[PDB]
Amino acid sequence: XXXXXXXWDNSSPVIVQGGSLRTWSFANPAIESVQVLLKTEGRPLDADVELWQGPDNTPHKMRVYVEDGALRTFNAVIGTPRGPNTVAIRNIGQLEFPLDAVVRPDRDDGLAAGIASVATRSETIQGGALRTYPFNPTVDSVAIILKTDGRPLNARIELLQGPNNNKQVVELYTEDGLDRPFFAIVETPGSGNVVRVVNTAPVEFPLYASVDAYRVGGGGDWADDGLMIGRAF
Amino acid sequence: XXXXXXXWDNSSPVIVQGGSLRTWSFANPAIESVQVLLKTEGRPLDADVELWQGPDNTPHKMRVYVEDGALRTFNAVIGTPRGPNTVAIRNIGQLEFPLDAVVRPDRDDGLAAGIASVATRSETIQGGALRTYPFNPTVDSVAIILKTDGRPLNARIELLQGPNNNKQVVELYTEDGLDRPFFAIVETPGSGNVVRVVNTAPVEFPLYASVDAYRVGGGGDWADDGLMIGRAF
Repeated sequence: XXXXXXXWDNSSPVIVQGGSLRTWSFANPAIESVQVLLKTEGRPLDADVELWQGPDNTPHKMRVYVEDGALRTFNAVIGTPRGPNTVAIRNIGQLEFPLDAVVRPDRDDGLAAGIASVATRSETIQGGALRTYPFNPTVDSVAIILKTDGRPLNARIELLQGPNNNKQVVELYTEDGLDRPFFAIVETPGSGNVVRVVNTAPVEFPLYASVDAYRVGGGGDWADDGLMIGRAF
Repeated sequence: XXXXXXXWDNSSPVIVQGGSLRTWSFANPAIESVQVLLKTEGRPLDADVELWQGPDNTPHKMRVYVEDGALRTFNAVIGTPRGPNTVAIRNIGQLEFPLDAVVRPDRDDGLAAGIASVATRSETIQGGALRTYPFNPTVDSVAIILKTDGRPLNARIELLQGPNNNKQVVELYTEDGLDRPFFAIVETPGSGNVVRVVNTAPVEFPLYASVDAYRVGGGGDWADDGLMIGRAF
C-alpha cells in the first residue's frame, strides 16, 4: 500500500558505524509503536535492534542480516506499550559495513495499520517447524505478522531467491507474542522470492504467522527477452 | 611454472549463486596479498571482485567475464598493503550461472613470486591507447602485470581466439597503480590466442604492462591430426 522508499525520503537517516550503537528515546505515552528502517550504501547489513524498557529488560530484540542495503530496505514496526521505551540499534558488522538507521514513532494510519489491513487469516507453525510462502515476480514487498496466544516468541524469517540463497534473515525474539506482536515488511525485488518462517522454539511453543503480498507493481517488462549481449565497451 | 589446477585442488571452493555475494576477512597484517580463483561447471562466468578497506573505500575492483569457467580458470592476485581488508566476490550473472570461488592468502613463494619471475621488462601504454600480445599454441597460461607511477590504474584486458571472438574480459580499477599493482594469470588453451591490453584512462594517464608466457606445455600431442571422422554413433 505504501512504498518504504517514501518514508525514508521524508526522514533524517543516522549513520551507525560497525561496532557502534545508537539509541532513540520515546517517553511520550502517545507513542504506541515505532518503525525502524535500516539501509546501507550497497554493502551487506548486519545489525541488532533491541527494545530496552528498564535497567536490564530486553523484551524485544532482533538479529538482522541483509545482503544489499541499498537495494533492500529493512523494516519492522515495534510496539512500545508501557512506560518510557528506548530503541537501540547496534551495528555488529565490521568497520567495512556501515548502516543508516531511521526509527521514529509510528501512527494510527502508519505501517502497522496497512500491515493489519493487508493481512490474511494466520496459520499455525509448530515449534521446530517452518512454513514457505512463494511469491510471484509482481510482488515488491510483503507484510509479515507473527503472533502467539501468550507464550514467548522465537522465530526466524528468511527471504530466499534460490534453493539455499539467503538474501535477508531476521532472528527475532519477543517475550509475549500476544502483547508484543512482530510486524515487519520484507521487500522482494526480482523473481523467485520465497519467504521461509522458522519457529525455532521447542515443540510446545507454537506461533501464528501471516505473510501476504503488500506492494505489487504489475511491471511485466520483457524488453530483455531475446539474445543476451555482453557488456559493450 | 605453476598450474592453477594444482592450487585449486588443495583449496575449499565456495559456491556463489547468481546475484549473491560472499566476503572474506583478512585482519592479519602478515597477509601481504590474496590470490582469487574463480571457476564454474562449464557455464559462463560473470563476477565482480572488489577489495574493501574502509566504510566506503574500494581501492581495487574488477569486472570479470569468462565464456567458459570449467575450461578457463580466472586468476588474480590482489595486494592488501595496510590494515584489515575484506574481499567481496559478487556474482552479477543470472541464476543460470553459478560460480565457484577460492580466495586464500598468498605466500612468499606463491603466485606473485612466480608472475614476477616470469615477467619481462615492461612497456608503456598511453592513455586511450592499446597493446596486442599474440602467443603461440604451446603456451597454456600467461602472466600479466600492470603498474603506473602512482596514478590510478584504469585498464581493460581481453583474450581473443579470433578476429572479434572475446573469451575473457577483465575491466580492472585501482586507486594507486604504484602501490596496488595488478597481477593475474590468464589461461590460453588452444591456439590463436591474442591478449589485448587497453588503457582506458584519459590521454595523459599512461600505464606499464608486461604479458609473458607463464606455463608452456611442449607436450607436442597431435592426436586430432588426421581424418576428422564425425561423431561415430
